[PDB]
Amino acid sequence: GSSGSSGERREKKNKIMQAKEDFKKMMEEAKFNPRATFSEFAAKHAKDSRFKAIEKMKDREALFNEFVAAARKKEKESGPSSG
Repeated sequence: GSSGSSGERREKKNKIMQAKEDFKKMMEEAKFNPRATFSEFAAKHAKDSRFKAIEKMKDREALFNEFVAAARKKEKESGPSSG
């Protein structure tokens, strides 16, 4: 089945952006395999201070789910944002 979040509550600070960046970027560099599970990935890159920034389980599962969702295949039925 599908999962994820819809409409989060950001604060009046540049904390989220910063983190999200280090996270999304940190993973992009790792170029890990989609076969692995979120749990493993988390622990694998848990020591990474930046990674620690993302505690909100939902946030991790979400950011990860999307990352792997695209990593495996790009030409798939997906279109959350137009841009």
